[PDB]
Amino acid sequence: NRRVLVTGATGLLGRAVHKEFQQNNWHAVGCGVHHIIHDFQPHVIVHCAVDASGNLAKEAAAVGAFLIYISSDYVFDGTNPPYREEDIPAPLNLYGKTKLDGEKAVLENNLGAAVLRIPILYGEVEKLEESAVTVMFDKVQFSNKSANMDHWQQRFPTHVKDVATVCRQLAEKRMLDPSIKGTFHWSGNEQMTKYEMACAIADAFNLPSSHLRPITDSPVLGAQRPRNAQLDCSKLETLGIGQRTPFRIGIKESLWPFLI
Ligand SMILES: [Cl-]
Repeated sequence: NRRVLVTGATGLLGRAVHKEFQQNNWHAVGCGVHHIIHDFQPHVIVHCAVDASGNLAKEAAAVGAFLIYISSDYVFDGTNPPYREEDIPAPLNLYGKTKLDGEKAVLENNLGAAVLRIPILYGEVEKLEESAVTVMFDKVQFSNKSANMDHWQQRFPTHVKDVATVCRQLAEKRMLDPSIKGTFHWSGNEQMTKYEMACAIADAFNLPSSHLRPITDSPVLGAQRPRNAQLDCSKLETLGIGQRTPFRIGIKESLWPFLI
């Protein structure tokens, strides 16, 4: 009788996490929440999102639940990759600052909580817009118009199923190890720009890619972005935790229903 509560269970990552636990002998309940936490008494809470997060950390502490707060590589300035969990964060934008404030809010209100920083995600989306990787597909698929692709920012596309497996593995290790707490990193091992991802998508579905224009210049509009906020995963790898899907396989599985 192992119980897990997955917040944001309707989202891309939430659905993968909920299903990973459920298919591996866990009684999984998903939220699309203080009453649910008392009635279910979950052993583990996987939070997919600051005042609410900090309040959820208190609720988790009160029932003795292992809380996993999902965070981002955007907490780092991406000037000196790779980034260890012991490295000092320096968020360049509001997204990174909110995630870092979220982490602090959780770790300050729950001493046994874990933070899992992950990079750009993709998976079996219901809508192309659900992922910043999958939203590109129609620009790749249709060659009638030239399409500018970022070839400046270094990313590590990670399958939500990899993040889901790591969440379950971290939760299962914690069950027999109370030292499992603090900050953790998980990421795919393939360094790719949006242009390199578009190229990999084109090749996976045997599509023409000559209409794709790589933009190698630094951004000139919008919020400041980390060039290479690569996460090092030695911490989890030493613990025997991890799963990594090759992008060319993971993106084929994910985008197959949207091929026109
Ligand atoms: Cl923006």
